[PDB]
Amino acid sequence: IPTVYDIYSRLLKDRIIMLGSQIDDNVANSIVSQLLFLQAQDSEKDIYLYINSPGGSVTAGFAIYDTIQHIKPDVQTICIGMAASMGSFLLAAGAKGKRFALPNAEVMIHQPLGGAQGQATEIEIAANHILKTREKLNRILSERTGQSIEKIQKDTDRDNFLTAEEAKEYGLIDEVMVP
Amino acid sequence: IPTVIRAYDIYSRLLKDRIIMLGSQIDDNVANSIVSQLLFLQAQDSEKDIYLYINSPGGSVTAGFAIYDTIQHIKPDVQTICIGMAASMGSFLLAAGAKGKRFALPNAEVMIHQPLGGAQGQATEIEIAANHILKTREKLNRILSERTGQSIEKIQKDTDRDNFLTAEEAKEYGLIDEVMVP
Amino acid sequence: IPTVIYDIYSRLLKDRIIMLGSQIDDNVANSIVSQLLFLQAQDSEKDIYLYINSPGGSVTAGFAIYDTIQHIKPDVQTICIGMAASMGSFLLAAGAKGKRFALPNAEVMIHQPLGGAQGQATEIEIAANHILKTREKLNRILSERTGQSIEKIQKDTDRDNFLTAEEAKEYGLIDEVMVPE
Amino acid sequence: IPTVIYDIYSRLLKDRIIMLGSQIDDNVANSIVSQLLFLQAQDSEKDIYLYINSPGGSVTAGFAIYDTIQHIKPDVQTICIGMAASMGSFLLAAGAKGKRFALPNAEVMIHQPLGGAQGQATEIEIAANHILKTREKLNRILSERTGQSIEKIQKDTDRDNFLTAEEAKEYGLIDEVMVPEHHHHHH
Amino acid sequence: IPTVIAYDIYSRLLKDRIIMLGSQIDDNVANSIVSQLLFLQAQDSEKDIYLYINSPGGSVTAGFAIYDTIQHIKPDVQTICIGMAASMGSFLLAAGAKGKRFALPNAEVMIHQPLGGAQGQATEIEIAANHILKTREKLNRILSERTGQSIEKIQKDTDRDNFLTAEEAKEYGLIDEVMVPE
Amino acid sequence: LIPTVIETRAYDIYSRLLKDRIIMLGSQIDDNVANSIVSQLLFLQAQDSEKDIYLYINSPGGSVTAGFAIYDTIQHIKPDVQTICIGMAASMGSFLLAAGAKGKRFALPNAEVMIHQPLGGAQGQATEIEIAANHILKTREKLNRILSERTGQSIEKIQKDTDRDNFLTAEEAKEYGLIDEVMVPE
Amino acid sequence: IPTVIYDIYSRLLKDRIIMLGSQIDDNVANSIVSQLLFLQAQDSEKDIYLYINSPGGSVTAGFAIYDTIQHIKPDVQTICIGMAASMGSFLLAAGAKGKRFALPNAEVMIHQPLGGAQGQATEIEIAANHILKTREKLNRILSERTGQSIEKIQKDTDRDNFLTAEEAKEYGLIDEVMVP
Amino acid sequence: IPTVIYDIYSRLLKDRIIMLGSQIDDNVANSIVSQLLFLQAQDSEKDIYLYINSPGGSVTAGFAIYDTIQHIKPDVQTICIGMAASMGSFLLAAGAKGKRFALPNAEVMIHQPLGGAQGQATEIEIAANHILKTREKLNRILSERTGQSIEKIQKDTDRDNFLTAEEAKEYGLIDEVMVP
Amino acid sequence: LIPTVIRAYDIYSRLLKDRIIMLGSQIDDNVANSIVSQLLFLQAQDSEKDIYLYINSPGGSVTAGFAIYDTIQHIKPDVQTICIGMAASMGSFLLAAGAKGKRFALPNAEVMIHQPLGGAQGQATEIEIAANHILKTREKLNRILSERTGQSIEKIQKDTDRDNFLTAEEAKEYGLIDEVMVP
Ligand SMILES: O=C1[C@H](Cc2cnc[nH]2)N2C(=O)CCN(C(=O)NCc3ccccc3)[C@H]2CN1Cc1cccc2ccccc12
Ligand SMILES: O=C1[C@H](Cc2cnc[nH]2)N2C(=O)CCN(C(=O)NCc3ccccc3)[C@H]2CN1Cc1cccc2ccccc12
Ligand SMILES: O=C1[C@H](Cc2cnc[nH]2)N2C(=O)CCN(C(=O)NCc3ccccc3)[C@H]2CN1Cc1cccc2ccccc12
Ligand SMILES: O=C1[C@H](Cc2cnc[nH]2)N2C(=O)CCN(C(=O)NCc3ccccc3)[C@H]2CN1Cc1cccc2ccccc12
Ligand SMILES: O=C1[C@H](Cc2cnc[nH]2)N2C(=O)CCN(C(=O)NCc3ccccc3)[C@H]2CN1Cc1cccc2ccccc12
Ligand SMILES: O=C1[C@H](Cc2cnc[nH]2)N2C(=O)CCN(C(=O)NCc3ccccc3)[C@H]2CN1Cc1cccc2ccccc12
Ligand SMILES: O=C1[C@H](Cc2cnc[nH]2)N2C(=O)CCN(C(=O)NCc3ccccc3)[C@H]2CN1Cc1cccc2ccccc12
Ligand SMILES: O=C1[C@H](Cc2cnc[nH]2)N2C(=O)CCN(C(=O)NCc3ccccc3)[C@H]2CN1Cc1cccc2ccccc12
Ligand SMILES: O=C1[C@H](Cc2cnc[nH]2)N2C(=O)CCN(C(=O)NCc3ccccc3)[C@H]2CN1Cc1cccc2ccccc12
Ligand SMILES: O=C1[C@H](Cc2cnc[nH]2)N2C(=O)CCN(C(=O)NCc3ccccc3)[C@H]2CN1Cc1cccc2ccccc12
Ligand SMILES: [Mg+2]
Ligand SMILES: [Mg+2]
Ligand SMILES: [Mg+2]
Ligand SMILES: [Mg+2]
Ligand SMILES: [Mg+2]
Ligand SMILES: [Mg+2]
Ligand SMILES: [Mg+2]
Ligand SMILES: [Mg+2]
Ligand SMILES: [Mg+2]
Repeated sequence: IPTVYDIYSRLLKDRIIMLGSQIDDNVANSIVSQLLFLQAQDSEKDIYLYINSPGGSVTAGFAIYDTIQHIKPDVQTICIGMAASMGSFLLAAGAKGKRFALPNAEVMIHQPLGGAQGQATEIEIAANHILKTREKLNRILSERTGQSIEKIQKDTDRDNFLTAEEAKEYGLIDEVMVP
Repeated sequence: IPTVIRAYDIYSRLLKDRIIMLGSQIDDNVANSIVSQLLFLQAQDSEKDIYLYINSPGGSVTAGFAIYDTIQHIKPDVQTICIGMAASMGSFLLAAGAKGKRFALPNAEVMIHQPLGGAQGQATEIEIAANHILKTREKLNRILSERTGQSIEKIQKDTDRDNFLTAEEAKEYGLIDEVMVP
Repeated sequence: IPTVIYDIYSRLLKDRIIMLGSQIDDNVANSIVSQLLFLQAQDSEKDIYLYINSPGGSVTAGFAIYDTIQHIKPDVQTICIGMAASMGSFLLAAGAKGKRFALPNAEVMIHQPLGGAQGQATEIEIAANHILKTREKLNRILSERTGQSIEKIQKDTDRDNFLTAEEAKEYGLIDEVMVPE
Repeated sequence: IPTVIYDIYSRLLKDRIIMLGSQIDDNVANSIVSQLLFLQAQDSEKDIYLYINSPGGSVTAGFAIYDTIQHIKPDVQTICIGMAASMGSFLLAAGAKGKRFALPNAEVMIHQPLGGAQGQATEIEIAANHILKTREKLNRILSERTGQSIEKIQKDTDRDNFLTAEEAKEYGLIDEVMVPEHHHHHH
Repeated sequence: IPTVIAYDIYSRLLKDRIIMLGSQIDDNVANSIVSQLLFLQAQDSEKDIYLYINSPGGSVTAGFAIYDTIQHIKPDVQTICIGMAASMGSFLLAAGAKGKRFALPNAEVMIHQPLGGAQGQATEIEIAANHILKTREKLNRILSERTGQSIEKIQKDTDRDNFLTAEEAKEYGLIDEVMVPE
Repeated sequence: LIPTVIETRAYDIYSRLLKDRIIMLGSQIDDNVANSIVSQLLFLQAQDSEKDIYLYINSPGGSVTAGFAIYDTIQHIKPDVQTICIGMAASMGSFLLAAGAKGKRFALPNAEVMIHQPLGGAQGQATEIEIAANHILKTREKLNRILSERTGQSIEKIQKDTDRDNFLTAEEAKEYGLIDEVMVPE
Repeated sequence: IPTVIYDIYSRLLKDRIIMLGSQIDDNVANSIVSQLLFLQAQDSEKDIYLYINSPGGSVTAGFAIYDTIQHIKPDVQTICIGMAASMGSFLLAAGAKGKRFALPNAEVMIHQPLGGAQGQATEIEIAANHILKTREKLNRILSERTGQSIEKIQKDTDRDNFLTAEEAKEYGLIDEVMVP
Repeated sequence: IPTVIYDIYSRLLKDRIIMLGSQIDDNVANSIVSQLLFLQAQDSEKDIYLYINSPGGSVTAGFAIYDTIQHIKPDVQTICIGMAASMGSFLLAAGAKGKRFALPNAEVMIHQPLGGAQGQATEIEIAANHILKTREKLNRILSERTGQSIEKIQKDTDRDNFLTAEEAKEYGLIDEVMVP
Repeated sequence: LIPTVIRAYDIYSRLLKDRIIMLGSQIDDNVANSIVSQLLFLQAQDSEKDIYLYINSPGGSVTAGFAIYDTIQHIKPDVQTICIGMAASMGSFLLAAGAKGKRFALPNAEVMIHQPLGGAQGQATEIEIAANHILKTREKLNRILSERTGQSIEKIQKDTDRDNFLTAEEAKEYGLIDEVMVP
């Protein structure tokens, strides 16, 4: 982590947040904290969320998602390298018209992953829970992309890799960012 | 394992007298052995009673149903006798014995509960696994109802959590017919 | 991790925001208790804001936080973001009356305490009596805090019970779903 | 394994009964192939009985059994007891026409083949092509054996598909569900 | 394991109606001993059986499998403690035919309350606690019947590890006689 | 994990509390923890020999000797040491709770206090086992005598009540004499 | 890491030098992307120097760096020192035209992408198709950057292909061997 | 184990020779107890010969063997070959009076019992009392078998006490050193 | 997590400013090196003022302990020793090494003395050398302990054959300390 401020701290000064890892609670807590801080500094100026992430925890993803929608500033999203799973969800959650990917960036969508062990009743509860979570994700993706819930369901049944151009056509981003 | 003398290990000697020992966790190996023994004993004599000793914590449901189905299939009555413990699929098999010939010894423990399992992967895979174990439970409960004379509704309630029964309670419940007195 | 002009968490603490963003253990509880006591000393009148994104954890560590909240003079707002499960949802419900919040897609889960015991029968008995008393304590406070009967709380926490933000509001675990500003 | 004055499995083999009661690997396949060939040599006309309680296993091992069954003259009856999954359900369906059975509470599961591949892109490609060809081969034979279309088999095996004995019969994986008087010779 | 002519040494002792419980009690051991007891009854319903006990104890349900089989069969089962009988081992020592429970002079007898475990939800812990407490009550009641001591005294005396000499075990009522040299 | 505070100097939160004479015993008691707490007690006495010190206890207990390092330092120094149980005080933790200045031992309402007999181990020769047994028995006699003095309960009662794990509510800890007061909200 | 009064790496960044001296993963990509952004913001006209001593690593992480290089205004010079293998050599070739360098004894290796897949046939199919497409993408860009045909790139990357600095130049992966 | 036309050990048992050639655990004790009772049943008058090459082991398992020796009618000769340590040397001393032997270079070691305890103070107390009572029992019987005082045995077993065969004879652990 | 006092010191450094050294761990070479360095520094600051060595230690390395012992004896200032919690083995040896009249324990502190521990593997000759070494070391420890306590070497040898736990009061009567420090 080079110094100038460490490099990430320096970027944050210019309202740039870097989501560059698996999404877990720690990452979500930091990005939530950064979003709230930037709102407090200036409630009008755009924020820039860089996304290079293979995804991760859905609830941690939703911590970031809800904070983005809560605050006043537009949050631009820029996919660089890869946005997969909850990462592609957050990519699609950026301000309308301000969701971007660079030309060689990859976007992947798939259904949520999980686990359950124990009694039949416990398995049932866990199964109902991840199914409801999927419905929730699909509903929001539908609203964000313009695709039907039915299409999202079908298209996320297995790993679905998209180019930046394909992500744009899908409605996950608004624009491929040109040199 | 002791030998008796015609030289038999003790278990083989009991089998000569139509006694089968289910004395471990139920897995596919155990089921294959017990199924083989049942089919052998039917061939040896299609009419004479078979005696199935049960000291088991249960195990695989499918392995258990291998034994269950073979018992119901063959012509001989299969007596069941709980000694020590019959839990889960073990208690299911105890209840599967010929009507009137299901026993426990006085200090034997019988435990009933819902089936256990696991699933990891995609939501759709979790769904399939969940639906499978729920159907499995419905299947078990339906047969338990038929074998005990209890309603399915009561079986469901009574198996929600671990439910330990004395021999005498197992009799009242309809899991066995009699407590075998000295 | 990032720094401003303060690490980001310390910067939020300057504005009376405490982040409960992990499993609750004694270390987390000690930290949050300390922050709560400091904030009271700095300003006994201004509200405090407790962010909760937690799968829960130690009950006694949870009660450390709970008792400090109730002890101090300032109102402690609770805001569920991401997930509040188990002792996490308990603390969510323990916020100042009228100032318990969840964001729209936040998840709230309630269930019964988990534990373990091994040894002699008498030791198992002691352990069982303990966790049962702990559950009664938890359920009574939840009853008081939500307006639900103890009997309903008992039934509703028998197994894992997942609630949406709106359901958590209807239940009385929170007062309001926080809508976009 | 108890003894009868023969270990129990050997005693059953005497009556032309083969027990497939485990995961299918090369050892299991070598054993069953040898038993089939032996039984044919003893008597080329009498039926053989293949018991199946198996979660499946190796596809190549399974095809060793499959091909030996179809090679020998005797009919090989199949009976599912407990569970027949994956390659196990394939072998269940490979029994002599009219002589494939399941007991009432037996479980039958069908799904697509599982595998792995690591290394260079071209190596991954080769592995992918190989398992995809293997699936086509399995599906074609299942189609012939069940009377279901390849298209239906493909759709039905995309994920784990659990069938009851009765469902397996209507699917054509088996021919019949084996269903179960007073006397005074009980003792 | 040496051979005699062809018997392994233990099988030779079984020929003379001697069963060796010389290990921790688990389901496998219980199944073996049960099988031996039933075989010996079938061989001769009237001649005494000798159960050698050198055991630190083990599974209570496994122990009860042995216990109930002893009480069920017609022949008297003598018990002889050699080395150590602890826990379920001492329970089975006490379960021998009245007047035919023995220990050799330097044999050790230890009684204590049952051990176990529980994890999971409070309700699950409660179920496990009620179960082991009921098991202890069952053990204590039978020990009371077998020793002539009150249930309350058994409870106190098994609260922690309680080591007895052979003579002390006789005075307690766990055995009838200390077997002195020939 | 540990946030910083800045006033008109920069402090980690724990250092800031120490500035106001608050010491945190918030972990298992071992030699390192005891060393830190002893050092803090000495320092605070030196800073002011008359002003109260506040010892927060959220601890499952731990080393008896390490506990006695803290105990003896509390008794040695001139300032009253208030004890405040928050979360849990168990074993040596509850011993130190009971060790606070008379009238200034507290617990918050849902704090858990647990008392039991000391734990230990010994392996090797019979005579080595004997030495270890005599040691832990003497140690228990020492603990119980002090507990008796601190609570007003008889040694006989303490012996009985610590035979196995004994979970007390804050209110029960007060009636037992382990604390003086259940701390009500400010 | 020595200090200058800056740690050494921070000191080099002050003079618009970025050090890629490890395996390429997401964390490394994130750092280099950030440095590239920062240096653009400091001065959009002055050249940036990217040192490459890397065995390669994540293709997606490498494309984060690749795309950021092509996005920003400043020319990014690339200098291979020690080794540039796999995605490392890809990024070496991605430097500003006329400003891709290697020192005389630096090693350059090109090969096809590596990966893995396990599970159902259809999952293996998806993984296979993905890495094959990734290889097409890599090869197409290499073709554009080197001036070699896609067909030649495919052949030459079928197995590990070690090049000297001089060989890398005549291949078109670099423009010049930096001579003492 | 070679075969004779019997495994070698079974052949020796035919001539009333029992091999205690390992650590003493419950399995070993059960086997030896069984052999002793069998040999008594075969002939209640003829001597038995117990070979001892053992580092000792479980005290209770040792007492299983000990009590069986004293119980049966036949004299049980003991012959230490190689090493008899701890419970091994206790059993050596337990042979029929006048018929306890060691070969010249055999090693005899006596020491106090080993054990362990963990948990609550009162549990440690119970375990301590137990092992102390066991040592009193061992020492009382050793005293009876050797003619040495309980006080002397206590002192001599405080730590590992290695004896030659000749020293074992003067100690009273054996009667005779068996000469070629 | 060591707290800071503010001129910003961690708590241990703050105590060192008042000439208090804290030995609160197993004695190894690192611990000895630090304590030796502290003793030297304090002597350099002021060669006349007392130093205070707090001891809560289960002991450890004999040679490390002797690095501390020798440095205490070498420097001009009196080094007081105060046993808090536990002083075992080499820890109790260092407690006894304090300036005469200035060795203390708090009332519930525990002092344990025993013989040194060690190990040896290899050839008979190597075992012999190791044995002779540890036996010499014990003679050295016992002789110094005799000088420090006023007890005979013969008594020290007997009393250290096995773990010997002393109360603070007993440690005083034994001569390991001068005084039990009363509140
Ligand atoms: O789309 C934009 C635009 C594009 C722009 C215009 N002029 C320079 N860059 N933008 C702004 O309009 C203001 C903030 N900003 C700065 O660079 N600000 C300067 C700066 C200062 C200190 C450190 C870093 C950057 C950028 C951030 N992003 C999003 C962005 C985020 C993360 C990584 C990226 C990689 C490649 C392209 C975009 C990226
Ligand atoms: O409910 C509130 C309200 C909401 C508000 C009103 N005006 C701005 N925000 N609130 C206050 O009323 C004062 C303190 N504060 C600041 O933002 N203060 C400004 C600030 C300064 C410096 C750093 C960060 C924030 C917030 C904290 N929270 C709780 C809270 C915690 C953590 C993460 C959250 C994410 C989303 C919503 C809420 C969050
Ligand atoms: O379906 C059949 C038929 C019909 C039949 C007769 N009794 C039950 N089912 N069959 C024959 O017609 C000849 C061979 N045979 C014998 O039982 N032969 C007698 C015998 C002798 C010695 C040992 C075992 C069995 C059986 C074998 N099988 C297949 C089979 C295999 C394995 C386990 C099974 C469990 C349950 C039902 C069938 C099973
Ligand atoms: O009982 C008390 C009393 C109670 C009081 C009276 N007015 C405010 N609080 N007390 C003092 O009388 C002086 C020191 N102090 C401060 O708060 N001082 C102010 C301060 C300044 C800077 C940081 C923290 C605290 C408190 C500490 N404690 C003990 C204590 C310790 C740890 C955590 C606790 C959590 C809940 C209750 C008590 C706690
Ligand atoms: O190709 C042949 C030929 C031709 C043949 C095929 N079916 C019957 N005959 N052959 C002989 O001409 C003599 C030996 N033999 C017997 O079966 N002999 C009878 C016999 C007796 C006893 C035990 C086993 C087999 C066979 C062995 N093989 C090779 C072979 C090996 C292993 C498994 C096989 C499975 C399927 C086909 C071939 C197999
Ligand atoms: O309930 C019965 C009845 C009734 C009976 C007669 N004597 C004891 N019980 N029964 C028969 O009617 C014929 C077969 N049989 C023999 O003992 N047969 C004799 C024999 C011969 C050779 C070896 C063993 C047993 C018994 C088996 N069982 C079931 C049984 C199984 C396993 C362990 C048990 C332990 C305790 C009680 C029952 C047990
Ligand atoms: O015996 C003494 C005496 C006793 C005294 C006098 N006034 C207060 N205490 N003493 C001095 O005479 C000068 C140095 N000093 C300070 O405390 N100085 C003040 C101070 C300043 C800064 C930080 C801490 C303490 C103390 C150190 N020790 C030794 C000592 C060491 C370690 C831990 C101990 C725990 C309990 C008792 C003693 C301890
Ligand atoms: O002291 C004796 C004497 C000595 C004797 C006299 N003639 C031969 N040997 N003795 C008997 O008086 C009868 C039994 N016996 C046989 O050798 N019997 C013959 C035999 C037959 C088959 C296998 C082994 C031995 C021996 C056993 N022992 C004890 C003994 C035990 C174990 C190992 C020993 C090693 C060395 C010396 C003694 C040993
Ligand atoms: O108490 C008895 C009684 C009385 C008796 C006779 N001699 C010694 N004790 N008993 C019989 O009345 C018939 C069966 N039997 C034989 O020895 N039978 C002879 C025999 C033949 C073949 C092999 C072994 C033993 C003995 C078994 N036991 C129990 C017993 C079990 C195990 C190990 C023991 C060790 C020491 C004492 C007793 C032991
Ligand atoms: O032999 C010497 C001599 C003699 C001396 C020792 N004590 C007083 N005088 N010496 C000097 O003549 C100049 C440097 N110095 C200081 O102490 N200087 C003062 C000082 C200032 C600040 C910090 C530490 C020491 C010492 C260092 N050494 C070597 C030495 C090294 C390391 C640890 C030792 C431990 C014990 C003895 C010697 C040690
Ligand atoms: Mg916004
Ligand atoms: Mg039947
Ligand atoms: Mg409040
Ligand atoms: Mg055929
Ligand atoms: Mg009987
Ligand atoms: Mg005080
Ligand atoms: Mg550029
Ligand atoms: Mg004798
Ligand atoms: Mg000095």
